[PDB]
Amino acid sequence: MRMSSGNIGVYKLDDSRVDYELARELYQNKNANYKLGSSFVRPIVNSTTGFMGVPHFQIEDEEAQYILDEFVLDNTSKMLKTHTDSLKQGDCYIWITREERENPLYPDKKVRLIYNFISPEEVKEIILDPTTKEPIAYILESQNEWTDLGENKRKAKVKQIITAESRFVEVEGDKIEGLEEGETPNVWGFIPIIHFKNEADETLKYGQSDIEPIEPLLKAYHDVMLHALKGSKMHSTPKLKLKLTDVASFLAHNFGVEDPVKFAKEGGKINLDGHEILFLNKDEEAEFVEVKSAIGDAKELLKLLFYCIVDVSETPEFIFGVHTPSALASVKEQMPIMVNKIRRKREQFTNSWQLLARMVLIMSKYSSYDVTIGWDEVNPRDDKELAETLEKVCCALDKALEGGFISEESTVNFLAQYIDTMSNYISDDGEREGEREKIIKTKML
Amino acid sequence: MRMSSGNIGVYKLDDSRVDYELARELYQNKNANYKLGSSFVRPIVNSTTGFMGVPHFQIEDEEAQYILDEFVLDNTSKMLKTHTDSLKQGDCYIWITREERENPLYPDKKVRLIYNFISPEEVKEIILDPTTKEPIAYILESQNEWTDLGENKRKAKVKQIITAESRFVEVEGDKIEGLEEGETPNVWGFIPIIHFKNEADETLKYGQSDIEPIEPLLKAYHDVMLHALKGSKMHSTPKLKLKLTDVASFLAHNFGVEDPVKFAKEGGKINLDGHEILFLNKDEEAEFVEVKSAIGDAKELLKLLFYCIVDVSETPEFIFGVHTPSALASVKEQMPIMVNKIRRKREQFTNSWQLLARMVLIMSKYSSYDVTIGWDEVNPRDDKELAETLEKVCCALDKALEGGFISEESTVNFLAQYIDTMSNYISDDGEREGEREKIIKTKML
Amino acid sequence: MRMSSGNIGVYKLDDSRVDYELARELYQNKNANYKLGSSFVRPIVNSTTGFMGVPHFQIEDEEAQYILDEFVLDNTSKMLKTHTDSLKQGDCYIWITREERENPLYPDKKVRLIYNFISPEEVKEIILDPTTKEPIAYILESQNEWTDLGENKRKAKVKQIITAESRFVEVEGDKIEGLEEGETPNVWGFIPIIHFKNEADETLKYGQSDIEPIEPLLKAYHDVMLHALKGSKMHSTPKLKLKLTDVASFLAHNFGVEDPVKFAKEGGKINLDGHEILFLNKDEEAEFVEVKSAIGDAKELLKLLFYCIVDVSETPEFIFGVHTPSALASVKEQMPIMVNKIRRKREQFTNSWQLLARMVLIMSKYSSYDVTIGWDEVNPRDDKELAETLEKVCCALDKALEGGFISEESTVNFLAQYIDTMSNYISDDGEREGEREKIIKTKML
Repeated sequence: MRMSSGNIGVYKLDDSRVDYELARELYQNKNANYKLGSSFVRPIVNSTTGFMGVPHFQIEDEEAQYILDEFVLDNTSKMLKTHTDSLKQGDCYIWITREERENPLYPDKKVRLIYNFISPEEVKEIILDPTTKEPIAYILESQNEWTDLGENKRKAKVKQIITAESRFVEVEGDKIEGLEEGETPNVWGFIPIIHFKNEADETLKYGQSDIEPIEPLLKAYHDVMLHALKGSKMHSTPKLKLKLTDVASFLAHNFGVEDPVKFAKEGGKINLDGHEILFLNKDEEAEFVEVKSAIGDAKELLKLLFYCIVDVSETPEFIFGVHTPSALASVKEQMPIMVNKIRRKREQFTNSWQLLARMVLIMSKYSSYDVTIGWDEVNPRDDKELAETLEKVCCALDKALEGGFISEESTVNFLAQYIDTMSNYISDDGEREGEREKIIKTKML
Repeated sequence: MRMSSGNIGVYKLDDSRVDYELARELYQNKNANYKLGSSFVRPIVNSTTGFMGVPHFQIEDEEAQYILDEFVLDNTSKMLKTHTDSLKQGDCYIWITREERENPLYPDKKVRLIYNFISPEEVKEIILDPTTKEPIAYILESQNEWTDLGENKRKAKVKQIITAESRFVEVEGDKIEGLEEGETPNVWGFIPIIHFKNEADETLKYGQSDIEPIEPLLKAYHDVMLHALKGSKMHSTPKLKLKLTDVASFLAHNFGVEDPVKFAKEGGKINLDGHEILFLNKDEEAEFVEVKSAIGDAKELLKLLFYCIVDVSETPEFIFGVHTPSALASVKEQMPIMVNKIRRKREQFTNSWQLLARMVLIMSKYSSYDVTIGWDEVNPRDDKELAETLEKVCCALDKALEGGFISEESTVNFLAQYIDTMSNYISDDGEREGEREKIIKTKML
Repeated sequence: MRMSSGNIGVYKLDDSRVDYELARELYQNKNANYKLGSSFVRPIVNSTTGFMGVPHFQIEDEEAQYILDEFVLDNTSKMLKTHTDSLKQGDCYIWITREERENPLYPDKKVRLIYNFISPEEVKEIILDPTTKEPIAYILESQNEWTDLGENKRKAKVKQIITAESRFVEVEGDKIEGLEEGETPNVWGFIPIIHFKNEADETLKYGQSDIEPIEPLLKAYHDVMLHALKGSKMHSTPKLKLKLTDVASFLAHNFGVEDPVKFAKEGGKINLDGHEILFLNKDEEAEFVEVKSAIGDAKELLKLLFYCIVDVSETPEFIFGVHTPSALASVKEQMPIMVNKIRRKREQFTNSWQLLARMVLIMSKYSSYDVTIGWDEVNPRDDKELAETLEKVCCALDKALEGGFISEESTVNFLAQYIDTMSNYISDDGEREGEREKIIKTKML
């Protein structure tokens, strides 16, 4: 809607966050006022998270690539959990920590880069640079109640500031052995905590959960559903009606209810087996009092709400073919829409994953740190078709030889692309299988 | 829903558990309050735990690979049971114990690693590291009520704390031969139990069963079905009706019910055959009183609940093709949804399986301890198609020879992948066929 | 449903077993309260038992394989019997016994390893080690009533404790010549009985029958069907109604019934041929008292119960294509669901079959006892496609010869796989055919 240039307010960054507890309730379908309506929260998030894979950290430096694929082999599942937590909660905070601790469970692995999650509830506030907008400190706070290795109960309200040059930690309550109170220097001059920001906006400080647009529609669907269920349970079964000369004598003779009022107060419910008959006088009349459809128009409204919910999330409708089975005829036909959605979504996080890869390389001299990220195939590229292209290019090449020696570069690049596509296993997430095959090939020689 | 950042409480990890007895009863359809509604539990869990097989522990070391595939041959069934347990209860526990006990039933396998299970009801609490959330002690408790080899009954309550440094065990009851009471040191400095976590959440302590979101929907389905069935049995059959001039004379003459109040109070019932004719006087009338629909509008609500339940589980629709026969038109068309779900689901446990592989290698020098995990084929590629890819690569290769000798690495890698895919038998669990053929080939030479 | 950590009881292993006699009644459809409902018990069990074949005992030692295929050729039928008995009853106990007895029916076979069944009713109780949970002693008890080779009737209450070191047998009543009373030493240090445990659980002592989840649904279906049949027989036929000026004179003139009351007491049923005509006066009126549908809504509820029962058993719909004929359009499309189900089920028993194979090897020096088990093809692997892969790999091989001599190993392994698949006859159960062909080839030379 139009507005005049002189009737606008001043910009103000949005410090508001998602109701993380409510979001996790709706993902688990636990909130009482959304249980029926929150059925669609799980499929959208699960499908979106599954269809986008994990970042393929590609770097031209050999050692940097080795370190990156080591981290991937360590923490691919945690990367997937980062994706789903960022989508579900909007903000998922990842901490990478360097630990040199010795334990027998890691005989060869002396030093570990620990992929440590931080729940969004832990981050009470983030210090932002007014000018460059790079975060300057993280005010982590959490209640850490825990049990002793014997029997004692131990409570502690721990909070800690994480700054680039150092981190300041203090605890109120019982001793925590692993944490050293006071300030400790940071081994590097940057904060190792990467904040993934789902659905980030230039006018917002935090990330956004994908549930938030559809939540009022979940409320409407839940309210309509519970109203329909209540009305059905009230009036679906027909209410047999008897017009009797004498109700009291009737009840007394049939079922021995001498005190009908007391029977009503006592919740007295009469036993009917099903094969009954009505022996009535001339003027006595018995009829069923029945409704055509106790639901009313609720089915059409629920259908409309389902369509609106699908539209808001713009998910391809083979996810929700239970409502529309005909969409399942060609899911491959629907796959390009999923490709569009996943392409749009991967750009939200690929920058943060570049930052995380850069920090991982820094936390373990390389010729470069500018990682470029590939992604898993939404719909797999056919290896037979790719090999057909390879053979067709090869036979096309080596003919009309005036083209030059760039044919060799094109052929080796295409061979590398085919090798990457085929070695990666379509049913297996990520590119851990490629690194595994490379390691096995190197060892076997 | 949005909220101002400064109006949220303190983070606290949730120690709550899943109702395990209720979960397994619903899985067995035993709960009276959920007998009708629990019909959807089994197909969800079974399809999920089946369409993923078992992890394929890959390691470049020959000795480690031999240990791992021997372990797989031993406990593939128990690993599938672990998958089922994790999907059902939400939290599963595995306890590998190295036993050198000699019995004639294993003349050759003197030393055995006993893949033993711990119920989620066995464990009373887990002691976690406050700084890393790593388990530092397991709190087990259980009653061993058993029968003596004679005719005596033995009631034994045993509690045992397992720690990385030692294992403590005490029994309050009759003696048990196998257990040495008190603290016994652990031969290795790590806890020999692995805590599997289904649907892992950062803020939770125990994994979440996938039944939990659908439980309100199962309750609603049971309520609707029970109400509909009761209403039908009450009213679905018609109720004949006789408007007579004098009921009591009619009863006395025809059916011999001389005292009708006694007959009704006594619960007596007249017999009929159906082939009856009504001879009535003029004033009296006799008509049927019948219901347009005893169920009312229950079928649409049941369909809606079924749709919501399938959406919550995000299960493929061919799993419930009875409700939607159109879904059975092309199961392979819906298979990519299953592949996506399995891709998302395998990562929930692959980290714990890596930990198990690392430990069992430790429990029984090796050049590596970082096991990279493969998996069974969700939608296995045609061996004819794979051979087409191999032949097409081979013909494309060995032409335009400027590429180099990397063609050898590419083709041997592709041949290894082809051997893995072809030897891996699709219709049998795991890769016991590959190891079996390898061992038989080695013996045959 | 969720619950707090400190509000759980102490774990107890469940000693409950299946109501075995009730289960065999429902499989035979003999239980009065389940005859109509238990129609679905038979197809589920039969389909599951058929679609999974018999274990393919594979071992790399030649003599061990020879003994295993001898046992297979002897007892494939009894192994299928073991499968179906475990499926129906939940717990089927197998006894392997060694008998040297001479009889002319076995001229060349002096010593026989008898495949002897034990019904679950015979096993009163099983002694368990509290630590390793291995069965330590079987308390078999059974009444053996039998007849003489002449005319005498014989009765004997026999029970026998079977332990690893020895088995102790006693009889109460008439003599049993074949059984030597008192203790007799065991030839080996393990019990000669194997327990197959369907649907075993770590919280359950015994197995469970797959009828048990559907049993309440069987009750509901039976009750609804019986109520529907009763209502139909009561009211489906129309009840001709006559409003008569003088009913007594009417009856007397039509059918000579001088005393209508006595006719009613005598069960007097009038004879109507069908081609009747009513000559009524002006006042008199005759009408039919007919119902739109005496059933009401029972068909919809029965359909819902059928869907729920199918879902609980998660059987592919071509087993029940009679209710949904459209599922039979492509059973091959439904075959992967059966593959998934059979893969899941085979893991329940393959461990016990490995135990039985090892034990058969022990009771008849070998280089190994760790038998690996294959299984029959759910849907057959096409021999034409397999040969296409063989030819395609062979032509792909022997080109770009830098790959090495591993091509020979790959080719011989693929040839062995093809030979095993083709020699085994699809329409005939088991792998007796491969052993028979091998024996015939060896003899013919």
